[PDB]
Amino acid sequence: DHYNCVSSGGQCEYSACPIFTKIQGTCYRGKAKCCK
Repeated sequence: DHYNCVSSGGQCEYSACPIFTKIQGTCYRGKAKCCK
């Protein structure tokens, strides 16, 4: 979720993860990806 994604160094993103990161979990009631 948003809290855990931010706490663990990820970024919540609605669209493709920024370069050199990838999906690992979700944010925003499941509508976004946690990119790490």
